[PDB]
Amino acid sequence: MEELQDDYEDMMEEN
Repeated sequence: MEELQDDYEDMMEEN
């Protein structure tokens, strides 16, 4: 329900 899941912090963003 959040965006921020579990193989996630804000450095999956780019590719």
